[PDB]
Amino acid sequence: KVFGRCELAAAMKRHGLDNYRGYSLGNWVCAAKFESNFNTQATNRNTDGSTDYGILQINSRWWCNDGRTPGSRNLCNIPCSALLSSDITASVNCAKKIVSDGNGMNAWVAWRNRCKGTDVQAWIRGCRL
Repeated sequence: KVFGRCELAAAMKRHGLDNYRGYSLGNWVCAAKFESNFNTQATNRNTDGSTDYGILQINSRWWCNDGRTPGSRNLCNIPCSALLSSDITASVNCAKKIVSDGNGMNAWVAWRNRCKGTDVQAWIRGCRL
């Protein structure tokens, strides 16, 4: 499923991401836009044997089990396939653990390269939240 910008914003706000760990909603919407372009089915295979899954491109090496990643840990305790559903609940809850893992939102490279330090409030424009 592909979310509309405000549709995703609402969903994220609903799952408690607005200001979570001090990160405004805009930050999360911006991260999702550049990590997967709002597509829940998005997947990107990495050259290290791991794969990023879902709307927030969560990595299989440490956060979810996809059964084909060497020396992988399953800290979020879920199959990576759950991160590819139309329901972002799984991704949000796992994301909540990642952002608290000691690097802030720097854990998401796309957020770091395209959202960090910008006016992320624009990503919430036109939204009736």
